[PDB]
Amino acid sequence: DNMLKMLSDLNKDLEKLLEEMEKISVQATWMAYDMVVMLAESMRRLEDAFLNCKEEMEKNWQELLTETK
Amino acid sequence: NMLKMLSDLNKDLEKLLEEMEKISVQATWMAYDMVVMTLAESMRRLEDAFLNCKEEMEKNWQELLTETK
Repeated sequence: DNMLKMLSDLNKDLEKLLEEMEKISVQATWMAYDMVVMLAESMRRLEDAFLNCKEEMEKNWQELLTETK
Repeated sequence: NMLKMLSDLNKDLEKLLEEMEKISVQATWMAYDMVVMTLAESMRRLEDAFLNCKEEMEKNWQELLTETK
């Protein structure tokens, strides 16, 4: 049916979200690891940026929960 | 005292990775639970909520790239 078509679309969109988060994960990890091996201030800026991004994502997620409730 | 700074960066990176892990697992089950249990509309709402969330995260990520120079 048009079933395989609908699945296809939910799949691609879920995948795009998962891939976006995958990219952030890998990039954020190397920003941190590169810093500690390659200072006080840059560590502070990066770690505040991590917390800011995490808080924004948590708000994005509450927004999604609302759109789909 | 380098151990303390690392500890703080590790914790904050961890909090970001853990947030994305939670979103990943929850978004995956929202998708899979729908295709097994107004299907058309609910699928549309969810997949567009995924695209919206992915786009917001990409903007959050550009914000971080800017803050960290």
